[PDB]
Amino acid sequence: SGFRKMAFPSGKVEGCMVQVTCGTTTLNGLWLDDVVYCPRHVICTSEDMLNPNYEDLLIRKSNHNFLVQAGNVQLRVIGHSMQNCVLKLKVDTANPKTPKYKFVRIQPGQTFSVLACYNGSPSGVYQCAMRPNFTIKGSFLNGSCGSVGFNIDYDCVSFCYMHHMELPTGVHAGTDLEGNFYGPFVDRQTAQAAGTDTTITVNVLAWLYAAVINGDRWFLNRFTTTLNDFNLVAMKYNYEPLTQDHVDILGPLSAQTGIAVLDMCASLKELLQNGMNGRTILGSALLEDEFTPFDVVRQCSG
Amino acid sequence: SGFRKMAFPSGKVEGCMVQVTCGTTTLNGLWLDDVVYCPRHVICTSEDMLNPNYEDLLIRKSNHNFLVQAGNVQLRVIGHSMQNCVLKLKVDTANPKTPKYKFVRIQPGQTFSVLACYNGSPSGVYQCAMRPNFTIKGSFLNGSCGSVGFNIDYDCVSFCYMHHMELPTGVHAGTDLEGNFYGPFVDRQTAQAAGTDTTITVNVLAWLYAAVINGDRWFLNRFTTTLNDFNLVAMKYNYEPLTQDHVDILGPLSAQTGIAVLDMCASLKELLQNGMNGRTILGSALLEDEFTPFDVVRQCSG
Ligand SMILES: N#Cc1ccccc1C[C@@H](N)C(=O)N[C@H](Cc1ccc(Cl)cc1Cl)C(=O)N[C@H](CC(=O)NCCCc1cccnc1)Cc1ccc(F)cc1
Ligand SMILES: N#Cc1ccccc1C[C@@H](N)C(=O)N[C@H](Cc1ccc(Cl)cc1Cl)C(=O)N[C@H](CC(=O)NCCCc1cccnc1)Cc1ccc(F)cc1
Ligand SMILES: [Cl-]
Ligand SMILES: [Cl-]
Ligand SMILES: [Cl-]
Ligand SMILES: [Cl-]
Ligand code: NA
Ligand code: NA
Repeated sequence: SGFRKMAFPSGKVEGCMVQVTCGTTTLNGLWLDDVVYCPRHVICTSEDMLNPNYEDLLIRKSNHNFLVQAGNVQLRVIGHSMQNCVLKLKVDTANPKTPKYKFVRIQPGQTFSVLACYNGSPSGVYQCAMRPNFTIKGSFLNGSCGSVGFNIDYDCVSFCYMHHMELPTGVHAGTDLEGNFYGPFVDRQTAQAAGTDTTITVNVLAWLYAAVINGDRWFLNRFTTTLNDFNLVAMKYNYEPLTQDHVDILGPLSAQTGIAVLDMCASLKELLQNGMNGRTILGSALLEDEFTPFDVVRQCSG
Repeated sequence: SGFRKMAFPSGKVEGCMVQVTCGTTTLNGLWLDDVVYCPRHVICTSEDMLNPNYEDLLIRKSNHNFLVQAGNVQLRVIGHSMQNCVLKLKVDTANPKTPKYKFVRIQPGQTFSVLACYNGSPSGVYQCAMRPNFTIKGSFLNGSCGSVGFNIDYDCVSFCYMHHMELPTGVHAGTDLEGNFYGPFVDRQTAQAAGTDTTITVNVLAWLYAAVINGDRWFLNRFTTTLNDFNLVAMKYNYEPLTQDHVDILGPLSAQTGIAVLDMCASLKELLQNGMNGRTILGSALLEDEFTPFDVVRQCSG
């Protein structure tokens, strides 16, 4: 029993974290086989950051300009390139701790584990969702850029996020591991605003099913609703529209609990319209949207 | 910026997790050097569980009765003993992945990271506090017994919890790594009730300081209170008494934010008496008590 924000075990990613230094700029890199991946803005000075031309800055770099440290052993760089917003440094040593891995670009509403690192050294692990506005609400300090987000499936690490910057609002933006930003953001030190955010409806419903599986039932009701009438209430409360695909994804949880998806939507509708009136769900006094249906199935009983 | 429930990187503990089997009973064990540690009730059958005499059951065991698997390699047991409620199995191979480590018995209100494991294989990591009633509100399914809780300080793993059982209320009980239960519990399959729980006051205050550090200030006020008058309100809301030692521990956070501890207590008093009135603190609509002052300092900016 019980339900917790749960990260993947981080060991396989810990063995890949390194430190990349260019002059006075140091951030984290990811060492897989003989390649180190890190944010390309490591080649920027504090002056270059307002509006860099990265093609210019990179062509002016030498391999010996890059200081790569794994633990306390320096890795010699033998080649460098740029793929979108990530720098790729070829090193002369393949990482002996390289896990089985994939790079994947995720959709908003999907979750991943973040290994927050400083100077190539892991400090903590936590669970994040990609917000509908392509930011993440992370916990990051100066020096954390280059930390990665990931999922694990049967000892294969699927890397999906590399951290690039904190916005003026204190939320966080970055790329997939091929250097493409999530959202409209760019890697320059200017004030960038994210789009207006929305609540991840399919995830809230997943989490209501988690609660039922764990014995919370006080919010259920005898009513049901149609998809259309539910979405009318969803739009009013800044919730993402619920699609038929979302309904089908919630199939397994619906079947395990015996509660039709549209039955659960009537509960959510009532919770949005009336609040909780002091009660809690899975220890929360608000509706939680950073658990996917997959997260719930993974953590909850069969 | 940002504030998340944050676990320690779990890699060093992942390399120690094994599987221990006695007949039809399998749980998780911890392999450090040439010793495997696991709950002693692995030597119980489903019948023995109502009221075992463990001295009896253990003296009837042979080394070859214990099946210990690390990954897919079987470890041969060469000796066994019992220390309180933990079984100790000497194996012929020292764990090459053994980290620097300590065993520590923690106080209620302290937090630790849990590596939830099934059949010797890690599945997830999350943060827990030891409740004042010596339970933890974990996330555990059948097969998780033997999973450990831990803190990490400069590459030393301080193991503090081994999981032994879920109570009828769905909360969780276990021991330190020398086999002493936290709280009054015993390892037999009977319905055991925990004492009435209380909220960890010093931790709530730490978390209010985290919020200030992160820019949440709406709950502050110009008032202050004495320790005695605060504790009068604390008792009324089932909060632990705040001690002078708690005040002194909150010193660093108080100094960083410029907010006297007893100033912050006046905010907590007002929050207890009036609620939040729909507002949130660090994304929470209730007062959070599973972050210690140390957790806040570790995660927040200087
Ligand atoms: N994580 C992280 C992090 C956090 C703090 C310091 C450092 C780092 C890592 C570090 N690497 C990095 O992100 N630095 C970028 C600057 C930057 C570097 C490189 C690139 Cl490519 C792009 C950018 Cl924008 C950075 O300083 N952002 C600040 C961070 C900041 O002051 N928050 C205060 C929010 C306060 C707040 C809280 C709650 C509600 N409301 C407001 C915001 C900002 C300001 C002016 C800009 F014009 C652009 C961005
Ligand atoms: N984690 C975990 C876990 C969870 C589920 C299954 C298995 C395990 C691991 C496993 N190893 C283990 O804990 N099994 C013990 C039995 C046991 C084994 C060994 C020892 Cl030494 C002591 C005990 Cl008590 C176990 O089944 N407990 C159940 C678990 C249970 O039904 N919860 C339902 C709660 C429902 C609920 C939810 C919310 C609010 N209200 C109620 C509760 C219980 C029942 C009768 C007893 F008489 C004693 C304990
Ligand atoms: Cl060169
Ligand atoms: Cl680009
Ligand atoms: Cl023997
Ligand atoms: Cl005992
Ligand atoms: Na977590
Ligand atoms: Na966590």
